[PDB]
Amino acid sequence: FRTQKPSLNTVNVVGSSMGSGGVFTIDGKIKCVTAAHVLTGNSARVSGVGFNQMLDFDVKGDFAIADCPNWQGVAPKAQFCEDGWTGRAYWLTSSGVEPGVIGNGFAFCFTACGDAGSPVITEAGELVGVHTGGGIVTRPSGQFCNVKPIKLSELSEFFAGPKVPLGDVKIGSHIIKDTCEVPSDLCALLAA
Repeated sequence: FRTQKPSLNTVNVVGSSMGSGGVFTIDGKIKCVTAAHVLTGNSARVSGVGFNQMLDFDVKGDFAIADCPNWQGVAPKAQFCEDGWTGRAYWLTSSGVEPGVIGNGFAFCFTACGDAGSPVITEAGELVGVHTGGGIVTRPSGQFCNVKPIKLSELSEFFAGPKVPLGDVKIGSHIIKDTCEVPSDLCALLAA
């Protein structure tokens, strides 16, 4: 459940501890987002492809955002996702992009969520928050939702493809197996 390569806008973030982050163009400005607890006060060394620099961050709860105008790399356009948004989401971790879903008052990732500071973005490219603390997603307001197990039938709601028997596919403990029929794309993802 992880791409081979991290996205080009994924960064390492090192302050008082070890984290990662992401770079986006938000209201016309290039910003870096990460987890506030990894900073040395509000400062960290941020590094990625073609970039290595100290940044100072605006902190709200465990959410942190910095202007980074010297960033010359990939900085996809993003706005914060709409309040109440639910759907498929993506964790941008230092070792690759990992799928999951955001539902009402919870998140679920198919794998571990990366370092603290991993951006969580929606299927339309909007920023949900960053992974902190298996774990929590902290939104730009500093409020959070916990990563929780999910019923297999609920997870199905986020996937397409005709219903197929789940058959012998093994599913981890963070999926509550309450059905044995699932949309084909979810079956295929789980079996990969």
